[PDB]
Amino acid sequence: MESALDQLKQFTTVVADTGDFNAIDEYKPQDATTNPSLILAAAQMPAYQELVEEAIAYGKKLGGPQEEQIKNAIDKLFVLFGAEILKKIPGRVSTEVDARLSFDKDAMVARARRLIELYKEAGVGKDRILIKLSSTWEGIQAGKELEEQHGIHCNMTLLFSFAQAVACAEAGVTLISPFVGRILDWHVANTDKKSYEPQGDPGVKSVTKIYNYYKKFGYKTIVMGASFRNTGEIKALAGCDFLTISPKLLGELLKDNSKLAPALSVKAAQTSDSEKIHLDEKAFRWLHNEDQMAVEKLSDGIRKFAADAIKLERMLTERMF
Amino acid sequence: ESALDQLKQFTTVVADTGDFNAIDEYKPQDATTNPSLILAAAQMPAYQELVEEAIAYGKKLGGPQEEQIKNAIDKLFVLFGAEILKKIPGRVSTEVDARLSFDKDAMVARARRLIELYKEAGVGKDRILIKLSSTWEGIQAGKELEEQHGIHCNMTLLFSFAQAVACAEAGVTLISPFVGRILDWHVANTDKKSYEPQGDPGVKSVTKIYNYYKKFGYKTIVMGASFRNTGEIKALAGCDFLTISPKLLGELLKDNSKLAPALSVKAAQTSDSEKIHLDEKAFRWLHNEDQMAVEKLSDGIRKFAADAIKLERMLTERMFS
Ligand SMILES: O=S([O-])[O-]
Ligand SMILES: O=S([O-])[O-]
Repeated sequence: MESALDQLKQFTTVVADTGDFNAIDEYKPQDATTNPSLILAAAQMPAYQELVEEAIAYGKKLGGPQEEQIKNAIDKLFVLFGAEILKKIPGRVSTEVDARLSFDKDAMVARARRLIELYKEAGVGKDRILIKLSSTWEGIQAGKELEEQHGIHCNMTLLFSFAQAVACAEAGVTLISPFVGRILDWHVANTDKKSYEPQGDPGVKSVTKIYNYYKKFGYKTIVMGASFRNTGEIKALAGCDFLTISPKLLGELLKDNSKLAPALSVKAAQTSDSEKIHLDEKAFRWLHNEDQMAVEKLSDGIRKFAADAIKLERMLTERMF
Repeated sequence: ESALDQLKQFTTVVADTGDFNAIDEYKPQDATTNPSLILAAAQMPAYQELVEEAIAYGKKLGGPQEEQIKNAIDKLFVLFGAEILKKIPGRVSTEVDARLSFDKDAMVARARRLIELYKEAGVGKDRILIKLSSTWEGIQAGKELEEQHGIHCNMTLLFSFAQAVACAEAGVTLISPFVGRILDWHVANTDKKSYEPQGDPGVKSVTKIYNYYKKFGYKTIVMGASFRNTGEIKALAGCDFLTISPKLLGELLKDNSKLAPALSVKAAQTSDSEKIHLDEKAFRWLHNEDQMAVEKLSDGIRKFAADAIKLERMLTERMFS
């Protein structure tokens, strides 16, 4: 008698969505993911103050104006959590670039390369890292550049529209994190339907559509559903390549013993009604704009993560100067 | 003396409509049309002669249906524009298909085609303002049209300060910052459902833009557009131009309350702000910081595209079996 979590692993690679690395091992995941918000929350926990202190000391030691010291400390902090996480898992860890760079391709490429150098400085090879980038047109092209010119593997996040998914596939990025929960959020707030059956959940439908397109046309980019509101959405996506889940929902799955069966499959994808398209910049911007939810959620997701960066740098600034 | 006549002493009045048979009633200087107003006008019995002419025009040019329908809709836009000019002493704004909002080159070309059609109808480009969505691409399209072809543009769907700055640096002839749709967003997204004139978020937006423009000496004409009540309009007295619907113009004519200008070049000199420059990436970032603007620009584009599609359908149904 296996838990829903153990069954899910038979059809999908499980990933833990958190910076709270002490809570990861209980769920024995393959990979783990962090983001500006998760790092901010973890950096505020007593259990991880030594990391914050080490980040602060690193920035101070290198010296320079506040801007320089803060950049060194916050990037070092992101890397320290990443390194501790890698010690708890056999796979990769995702680390996100400051969201304030989302519309600056060259800055994201540089920041991504910088994070990789810091990991190396910490004794971690790039093969165990996934750099997360906002899926704006600039972010996707940054990903294509990182992959093709530097062998730096990326995780394209805040992916809501089909246009973003297509752009990422064409970019040849290592992995994508199409959101589920925030899509449900939008529909509940912007439509008369406040509740859905698992397979009818708009976020579930989005990942399903993206998964089928990718598998049908043979794109190698890994599909990892992300952001969940309930276990129903997660179960409805079993069969998906990867799924990153919060410790809370992972706990629910570990306690649940009902039977699970995959809803997604490569074979079912090959017979789907997907139609291959190609998007240059202007085609992408138009198609993305046709998806109101995606426009608003990508935009808000960027503002929120930037706010988490600002808040984290403030917390550091008040302890460094 | 009516509020309308008082307003004219501080601001140049513009009529927002395609219903030219009565567009000289409030003696406006300029006139503005958009995909929605043309669609509405084209369905009016009084203007069927123009529609039939547009239809006959597209057919004579030949080519596939898609080409005849395009030449017909463009001919129609120009036909209305030409009729409006016979009734007013100023300019008339004609908008480019919103479906081209992210295609700089296509907007430039379509604008040149419209100017060519006007020339055929015996209208010089001096009587014309080509309306373009204020996306980065639309703004650069306006810049190219002004500098390379001497074609004057009216940048519309302008919601954020970032768009305003971008238009100013592009040196476009005129901008149409919105007021009413900004109120709409705040009413729907905040707890405050009513605002006194100077507190109206749409009024504040145009005020910020006007003061910035006049303070730093930009020549771009500021024309407040989109109004929900006369309170917003009066609160912007002093603005270079104001385009108002025939309905609200009637209300101003019937209103006999005393009006005082709220905006002036002199006062703008002491307004609080620093001059900034925006390259593409800086623009995209600053624009994204304005949630209301991101959402309204995006939706405004979808809405006008929907109007173009509905107008094309109406024509195809009358041009082909
Ligand atoms: O990413 S949170 O919205 O699930
Ligand atoms: O443009 S209409 O929403 O005032």
